[PDB]
Amino acid sequence: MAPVKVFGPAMSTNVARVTLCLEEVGAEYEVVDIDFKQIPAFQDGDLLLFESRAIAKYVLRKYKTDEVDLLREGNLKEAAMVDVWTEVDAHTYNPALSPIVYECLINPLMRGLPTNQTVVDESLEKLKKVLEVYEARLSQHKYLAGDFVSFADLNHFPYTFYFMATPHAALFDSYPHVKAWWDRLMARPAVKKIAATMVP
Amino acid sequence: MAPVKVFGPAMSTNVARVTLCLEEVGAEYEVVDIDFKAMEHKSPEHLVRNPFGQIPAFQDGDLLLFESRAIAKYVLRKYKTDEVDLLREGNLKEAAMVDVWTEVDAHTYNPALSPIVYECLINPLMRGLPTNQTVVDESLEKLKKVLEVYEARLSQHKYLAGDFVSFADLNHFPYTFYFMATPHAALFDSYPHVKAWWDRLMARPAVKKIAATMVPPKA
Amino acid sequence: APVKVFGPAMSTNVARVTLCLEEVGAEYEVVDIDFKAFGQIPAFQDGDLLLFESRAIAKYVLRKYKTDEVDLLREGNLKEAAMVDVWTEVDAHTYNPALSPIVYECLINPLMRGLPTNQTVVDESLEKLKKVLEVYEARLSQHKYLAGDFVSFADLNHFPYTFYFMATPHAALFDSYPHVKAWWDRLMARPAVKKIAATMVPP
Ligand code: NA
Ligand code: NA
Repeated sequence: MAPVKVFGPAMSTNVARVTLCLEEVGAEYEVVDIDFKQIPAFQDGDLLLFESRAIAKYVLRKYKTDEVDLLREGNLKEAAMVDVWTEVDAHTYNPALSPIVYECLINPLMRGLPTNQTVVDESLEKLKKVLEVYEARLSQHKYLAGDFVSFADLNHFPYTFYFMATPHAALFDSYPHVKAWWDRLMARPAVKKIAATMVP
Repeated sequence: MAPVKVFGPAMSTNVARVTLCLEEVGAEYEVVDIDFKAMEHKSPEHLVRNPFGQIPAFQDGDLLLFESRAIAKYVLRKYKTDEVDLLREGNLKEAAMVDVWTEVDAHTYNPALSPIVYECLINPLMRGLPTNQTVVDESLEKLKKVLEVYEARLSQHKYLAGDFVSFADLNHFPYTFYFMATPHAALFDSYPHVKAWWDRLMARPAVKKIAATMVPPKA
Repeated sequence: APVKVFGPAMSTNVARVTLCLEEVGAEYEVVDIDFKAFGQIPAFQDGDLLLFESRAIAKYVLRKYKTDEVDLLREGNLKEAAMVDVWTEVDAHTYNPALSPIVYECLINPLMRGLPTNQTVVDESLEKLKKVLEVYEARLSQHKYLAGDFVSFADLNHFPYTFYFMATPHAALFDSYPHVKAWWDRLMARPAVKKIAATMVPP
């Protein structure tokens, strides 16, 4: 009984990370669009949580099944692969890619101001070195942590999806194994539901 | 001849297919510039009458048509005479060659050439997107193979269906014209019987007339 | 002097050609041979003349054997011929691109090529096919056949690939579209269609 509730700009990457996870576990949830003064807020009965990645993990743990276990916290080695590539997103991939989408989308559209090209070109060069590594990893496996989708892959969706709305979306075609992995994600039923809540 | 009406943007390849056919049969017509696709919301009449959103729309008195190839053929049939018979439906053998090379355009040539037009022109102009060069290279390699067959065919005949211009050749003009406006025009130089055929088509008065109409707007 | 069709009889492009020959009551013989050992799949020989490409051949057949009882192209009636033409184009560029990859994924790849069914291609094609069938449902509630109140080349073109779609796990999708199923059963009750359907079951 009782769905959970996610309070936040229902197009933010922060909310998306959480909603994507809820969909993958089949949790009934409600999104209440609100902008505030940790971007997403989360209520489960009396319990109230903030912060994207912490709420995602709470969700994946709470609705974890033998069949849908996206953290693999019971298999040490699989959980280490989930964890390392979640860290790669947070400290290597996203810092190179998220400025591209903040400059090319949110700076003109939302927080109206011109697109800074020095930062975009620098982020593109760093992203290119990131994707080189991704290209090798995803030649060995279909997903980041191995041959099973996981939190690590899901963590990549929200910002990449907006990157795929910049004039640079085609950069991934220069890396056919990453492209295919991206395409593998975009076809998951749960991803396209969340993808439909986005696009400025 | 109560002038027939074509509805769509004249820059569009599907509009150009139809107006080239009208020009070649000498028919009176006018082109009403309007982009129904850009209109997300429609009347119940439109969606019942054109549920697939075929382009252009064509009006001949009380008759309403969509889909450029069907319209083009309607126009070639309606205004056909002994001196301009672009379908040859009288000659079973000639009609078969018109049909054959119309299909090659539809399923072999246009699929290889048209992505280059979108990547190199329609995208970095009317949508702002840069040119996906991975798409361009794959398409050029596909197109080179196609053009080897056309090269051979047009060394035996001046036109695709034989030794007479037909619907088959007219079908190739709209996308190829845009292709020839890109830096990739140079590719035809390696297929001298294809280039000579292209030049023969570009020299036709009806084609020069429709080519003039394929310029982007202004304001 | 019967005409000759060269290709595998189970092929969709052979079936397109032989359905037309059946409907026009022409005498012909099929010569099984896989000529790829453009490469248009059926080869067709009418004594002096030799054609390729199944749609050009089908129209040649319908043209040559044209009678008043059997006029499957309606070229003497500009308006009827335009409806034949539009719905032949919908097949070629809208209907067949949505439906044929299901036939290939569920049927051709496992059985002939020896490759399992890619469910991602199937699901994506199913989503496309559903939107197409919505429009066909609307069209076939207004008319018994795609071009109007008469069977035409346009209906004949849909037979080969749809026949194979009906052998996939997704055949039942057509029940969700009652006017289309009603149209499909009308085609399946035609005698010429019954004959060609029997030729499309290889060992
Ligand atoms: Na066609
Ligand atoms: Na097509």
